[PDB]
Amino acid sequence: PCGHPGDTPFGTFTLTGGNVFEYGVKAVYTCNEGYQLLGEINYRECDTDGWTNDIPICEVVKCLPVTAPENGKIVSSAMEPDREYHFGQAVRFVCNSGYKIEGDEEMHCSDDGFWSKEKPKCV
Repeated sequence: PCGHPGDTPFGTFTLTGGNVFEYGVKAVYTCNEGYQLLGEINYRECDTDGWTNDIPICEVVKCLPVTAPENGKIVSSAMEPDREYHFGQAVRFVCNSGYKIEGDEEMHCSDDGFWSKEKPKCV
């Protein structure tokens, strides 16, 4: 009777209350592995007027732009002209002339919005 709130490519949505698009049901959106919700609103509630809220914002998980190790640099500097570090992206690093990497050379962006590998050193 409400219809269908919408569905997000970024994530998923679930229906709480009636498990359908009936009156009184809350379409609670939930992001997927690699996405996070943006904003406080995560749900749409079907009132007699229809769905109250709109489709919430689900943004892709971005991991903060790593600078570089001390005696090294980033390998994954290019990929896009936009280049945000989204989930799935592996930031690989390379050490300069005469330096060897202390940790591992690659770091992935996980759903946590945090880097999976630690920033390695070049010593």
